[PDB]
Amino acid sequence: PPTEVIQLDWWKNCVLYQIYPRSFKDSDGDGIGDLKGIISELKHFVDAGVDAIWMSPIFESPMVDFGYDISNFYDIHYEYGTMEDFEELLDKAHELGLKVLLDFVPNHASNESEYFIKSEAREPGYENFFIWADPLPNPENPGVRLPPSNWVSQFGGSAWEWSEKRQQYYLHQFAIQQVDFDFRNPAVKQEMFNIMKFWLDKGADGFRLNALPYLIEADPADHEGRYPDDPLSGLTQFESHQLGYTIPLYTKDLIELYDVVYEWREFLDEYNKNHGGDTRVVFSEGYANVSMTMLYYGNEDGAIGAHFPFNFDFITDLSSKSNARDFVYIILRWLTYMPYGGIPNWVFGNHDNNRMPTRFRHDMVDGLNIINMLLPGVAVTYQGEEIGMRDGYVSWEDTVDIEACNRGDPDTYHLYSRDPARTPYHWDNSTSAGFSTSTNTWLPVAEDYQEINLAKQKETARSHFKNYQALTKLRKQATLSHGEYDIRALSDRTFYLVRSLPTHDTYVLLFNVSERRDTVDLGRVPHLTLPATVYVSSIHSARLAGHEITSSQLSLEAGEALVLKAQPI
Amino acid sequence: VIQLDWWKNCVLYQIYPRSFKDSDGDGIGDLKGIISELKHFVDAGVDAIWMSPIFESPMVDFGYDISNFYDIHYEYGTMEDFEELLDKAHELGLKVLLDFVPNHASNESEYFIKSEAREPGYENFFIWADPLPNPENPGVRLPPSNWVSQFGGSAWEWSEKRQQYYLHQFAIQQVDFDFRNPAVKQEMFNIMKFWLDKGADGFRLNALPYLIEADPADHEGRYPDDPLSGLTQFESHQLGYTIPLYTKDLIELYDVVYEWREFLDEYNKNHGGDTRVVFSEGYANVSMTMLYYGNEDGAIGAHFPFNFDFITDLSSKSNARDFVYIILRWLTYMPYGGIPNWVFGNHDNNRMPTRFRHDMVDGLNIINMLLPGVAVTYQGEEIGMRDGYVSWEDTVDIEACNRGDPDTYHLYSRDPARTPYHWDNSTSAGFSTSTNTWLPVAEDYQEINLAKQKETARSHFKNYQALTKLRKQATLSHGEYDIRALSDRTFYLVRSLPTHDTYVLLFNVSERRDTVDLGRVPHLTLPATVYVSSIHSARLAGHEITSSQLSLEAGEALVLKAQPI
Ligand SMILES: OC[C@H]1O[C@@](CO)(O[C@H]2O[C@H](CO)[C@@H](O)[C@H](O)[C@H]2O)[C@@H](O)[C@@H]1O
Ligand SMILES: OC[C@H]1O[C@@](CO)(O[C@H]2O[C@H](CO)[C@@H](O)[C@H](O)[C@H]2O)[C@@H](O)[C@@H]1O
Ligand SMILES: [Ca+2]
Ligand SMILES: [Ca+2]
Ligand SMILES: [Mg+2]
Ligand SMILES: [Mg+2]
Ligand SMILES: [Mg+2]
Ligand SMILES: [Mg+2]
Repeated sequence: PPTEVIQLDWWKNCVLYQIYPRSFKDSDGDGIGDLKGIISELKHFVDAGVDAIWMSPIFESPMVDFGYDISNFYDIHYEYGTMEDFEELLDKAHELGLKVLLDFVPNHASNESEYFIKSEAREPGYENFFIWADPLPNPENPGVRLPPSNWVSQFGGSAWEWSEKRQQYYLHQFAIQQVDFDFRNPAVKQEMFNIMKFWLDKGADGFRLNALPYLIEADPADHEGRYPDDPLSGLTQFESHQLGYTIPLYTKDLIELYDVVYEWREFLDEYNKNHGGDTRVVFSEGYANVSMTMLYYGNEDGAIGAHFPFNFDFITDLSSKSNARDFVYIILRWLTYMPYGGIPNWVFGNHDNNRMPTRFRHDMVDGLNIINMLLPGVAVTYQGEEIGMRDGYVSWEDTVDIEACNRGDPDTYHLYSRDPARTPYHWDNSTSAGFSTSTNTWLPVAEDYQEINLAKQKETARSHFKNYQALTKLRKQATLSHGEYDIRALSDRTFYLVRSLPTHDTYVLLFNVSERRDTVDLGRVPHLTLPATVYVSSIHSARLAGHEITSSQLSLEAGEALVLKAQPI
Repeated sequence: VIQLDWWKNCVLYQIYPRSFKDSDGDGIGDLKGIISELKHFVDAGVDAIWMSPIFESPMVDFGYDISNFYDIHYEYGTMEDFEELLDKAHELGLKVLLDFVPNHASNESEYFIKSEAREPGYENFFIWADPLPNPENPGVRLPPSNWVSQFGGSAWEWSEKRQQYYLHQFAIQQVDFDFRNPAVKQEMFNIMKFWLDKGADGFRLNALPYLIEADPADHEGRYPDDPLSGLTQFESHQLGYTIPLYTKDLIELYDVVYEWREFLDEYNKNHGGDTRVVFSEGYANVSMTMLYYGNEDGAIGAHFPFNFDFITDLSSKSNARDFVYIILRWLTYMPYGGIPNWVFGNHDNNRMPTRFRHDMVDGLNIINMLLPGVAVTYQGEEIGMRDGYVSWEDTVDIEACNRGDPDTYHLYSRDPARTPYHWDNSTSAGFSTSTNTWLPVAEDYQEINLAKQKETARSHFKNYQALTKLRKQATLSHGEYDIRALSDRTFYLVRSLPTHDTYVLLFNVSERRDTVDLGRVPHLTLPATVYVSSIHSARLAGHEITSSQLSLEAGEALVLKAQPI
């Protein structure tokens, strides 16, 4: 008979959906998505088979970086709604069985925060809240003010801004208006516990931890009392105001940042012990090399950090230039490097990167969602991947991403702009794809909404959405929660992923990631006994769900993906 | 289990002839030298040897600059010595491969002299191109393109006699054949046929990424500039200044290799006996490297391209997860049916124990022998030879002479990995009766020599013998593999095969002690017996491992023999 299995803790195999609240659902016609919008479509997550939602920032913000510049970490941004709307969202989401995670932005605060206003004024308790530094002594040319170091902002220009009021530079690794906290300040670290405790006390199930690689910079005590220059990249194409001019040796991935993360986890473990109910969790966001990335989980010496760091490998290391061997070899990187008992996770997109079908190909949407849902651990979905949304066209004139406005111009803005991945969600074929009742939206609705929208995918017989639902349904099967995984390339074109578990059904992904047809021998696929049944097929496959596979020779079209259901091992 | 063709699980040993054995006290290794020590391969459990170049050569690049592709270099001996070498090697059961250098000929070859003098049917044997006019001094002729030699400076050298530039991707004295000339491609089959007729069991194919460069026909009759790297540490004469877009890894090169395999398959069909093979040498990204095996349109190339990952991607800086991740690369990218191979060193790179650590020699030789497929050994790895010190004054490597100076030569020189083989503690470590060796003998030959290792109870060489012997087992020739990191410090590699003994490598690649749970290792039941251990291990061959908790010291490697799955 099929063996009994114990249910995993929710966070070990959740489908996690990232909401970009500004682009999800406008409830009031201002062209701006809001909490009442999210509340009205919470049923969408149940329908989709999502377990957990994480929202991009909803806290009081001047919106310079659309929420990542927070002026009050304890209240809701007025365009999105009120604290009461937030409490209603949690209550309704929890009533539906969903978990809700918030975007925690610990690195930096708005220059409109009381933190920064108090700090610029050298108020007791706040004077050393941020990184304040003197001009670099300029004995040659003493009438010329030099910044503390050559450090470059992620958004272009110096990371140092002169304060006329304080007569000192402050550090901003992001926008001039995003001021870096001093994470060597015990008062700063205590304020971070206070912010997390507040939202946990409201009933948040956890947090996405933003931009952790930038937390800590070089102590001038270690550099003869100056901020040390970052080494030069030596790349001819970058001048001193351009991101790439430096290698961030003193400004990114400092070992001390991880001690802050392990302190957060210690705080969270204590909170969970003292509140019970379902485990509250932290997922860390940082782009770094595999070694620095795995230190977020914990270290050799027994430190425990984030429940997991996000795996951005499907954003940074795979694309439409990748073959089946590339896919397998990148999937193996997380599984080879992850610490013993670490929980794997998979991310195909977010609000900072081109949409999944734009980075890959429109014909690859189903295969990519299948990989996400069938790999062991946690599937992460970015708003619109469940319906195969493409980047929207955004003109220079409609561009509002500070990164593009700062680093770019009319000819180069598209190199930097994150706006094409933030265009409003495609609910239906109504005005503005049902995002808003208005033709005025904060970013232009993508031109293809008549072809790519949720309502159409629910009506039509075969759709990206229906495939999404069938895969999130399959994750409730013991073979996907508890089963072994085997992954290998059959050719440069096609790989398999097999989930198997004695006495339970076997499930096999076959994915042709290439631009050409491929014929493979299913005899090489471990645990695949024929005949087998198509469980899911890409929307243009020759095979419909229910199709029986009887021959060992299988021809796949470019982009074609199948999930087969086979008799138990 | 069906017996494999010899090349599919051979131990292949690269001999550097100039540094192997001097039989005639001139400080220069020779064929009589190799003949005198053929029994060493049988003693070591080597199946096949491949020799670096032994053909007539001005020695500017110590034999990769060939003046006559059809006769032996006088310092190494005669055609008669070579025929005796094949004879005695075949008598001892050994296969013998030759270093084939198709990319280029010595400027002192008849091919070049004839080509340069424009002799009919040789005009287009090499790449000849016109100068460009000069912006900033009209009198100073500019080369056809910005292309950079692998040995530094322009890849274009002006011929006073021909009034044209010729292409050299290597030394000025190494002249790149035109592989779009069907007479050049015929001459290659003529050379391979000659040596195969002599009884060679195949070839190592030199420098294949550089075979073909952009046709000026495709660029409005000019040689297109390679793109600039835009790295400020490289000036216009230094390797790195360019990205070799038009000078390396051109898709056309692979068609030449598939033509060579077609020719060799025909040769093997018409002559029978044991399969004659080609193994290709090319440093390239993994995807371009896999095209040497063949392509998905059904082309068949080299029996294998060399896997250089333990040279290029792993070092003393690597942890156990890096070891596993890099070993997975070949096995993930290799075409179905392909034979995996593992290279730890060669005459172009720092020796295995210098690139890693002296306390990792046994573990690295275990990896080589226990992974599926072909173990490749470079002269000296069987006794753990370290790089020898070679002063600027003693440096003879044209790469170091051309790219380097007294302060920098050590960044470029391949001479430290070419110092004479350490046979014993006699004069010049038994390489020569002469104290004058073409390169200085490493200072540590009294501590590291084959005679010392044959007579001590535990040694690198005795470990090497124990591992080559293990490869006879079905578990290694035909078994599955499982590889995973237990920590940042320790990994395992398990070979298993139903009803045959299980063999487990545990390797601490770190500088610190590590305790691992052996219950995490698949297919491993305890008690298990130590088959091989690092010479510094507390555990001896025969020792029983009984606890599931195992402390491995820095660099410690155990091979366990455990019950069959
Ligand atoms: O291009 C965005 C830049 O910042 C990162 C850092 O991890 O993204 C996060 O943090 C920024 C500042 O708070 C936000 O602008 C961004 O939206 C957020 O996810 C990376 O994506 C990248 O390096
Ligand atoms: O540093 C040597 C340089 O050339 C390579 C090319 O594969 O090595 C082979 O070809 C050279 C020219 O014939 C020889 O000098 C060398 O000995 C030979 O093995 C690489 O090692 C490297 O790119
Ligand atoms: Ca910071
Ligand atoms: Ca060439
Ligand atoms: Mg609104
Ligand atoms: Mg970007
Ligand atoms: Mg001699
Ligand atoms: Mg070199």
